[PDB]
Amino acid sequence: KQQNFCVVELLPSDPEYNTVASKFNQTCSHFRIEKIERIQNPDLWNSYQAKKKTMDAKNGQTMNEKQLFHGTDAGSVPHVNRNGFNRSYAGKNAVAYGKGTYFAVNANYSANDTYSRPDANGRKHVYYVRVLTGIYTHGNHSLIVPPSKNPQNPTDLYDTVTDNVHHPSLFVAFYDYQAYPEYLITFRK
Ligand SMILES: O=c1[nH]c(CS[C@H]2CC[C@H](O)CC2)nc2cc(OCC3CC3)cc(F)c12
Repeated sequence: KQQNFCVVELLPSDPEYNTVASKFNQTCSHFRIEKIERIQNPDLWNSYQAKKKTMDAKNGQTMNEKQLFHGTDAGSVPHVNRNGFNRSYAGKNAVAYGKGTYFAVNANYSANDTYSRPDANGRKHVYYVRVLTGIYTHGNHSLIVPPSKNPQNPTDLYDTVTDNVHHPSLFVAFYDYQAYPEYLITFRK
């Protein structure tokens, strides 16, 4: 309920560092990583996994989880560490595809100064998030919850909406506890 948390700094010699860095560096090799931190919020983690369980019973053969990037301002880090991507933080996200939290497949998307806004020290922030993309469709700005999969059973909704169903670039999650901010990357130009 209180959703307290811990910030563990990974040594660059830690395997975990090599993995997160490896993925980041697919599109952001010209940037300079200063630290990667793991975020441990047991309440949030339990909450996240609770949803993952009920989604893994519904979507049959679908791989519901993805690891996607999300940039934000220095001044949002404590709110996200504690609360995740709850409903108040979606008021500060684009509406082009709906009113939820936006997650990019590639780290260069998030590495934009609109999203990973450089701080007073010129340091930029991008989370490497676990997100339940599940079953998804094309999106639009007017949405506040995802569209109905079945018009004949419209209380069963899509999990997320994307820019492009067959070749996605970003994903929009609308529900609380549908993403876990596992890793935080800190870097400069
Ligand atoms: O990484 C992202 N972070 C974010 C959060 S921005 C953050 C900036 C400081 C503010 O206080 C909180 C909100 N939004 C995004 C949106 C995206 O798509 C928006 C266009 C398709 C319409 C793609 C992205 F990669 C991202």
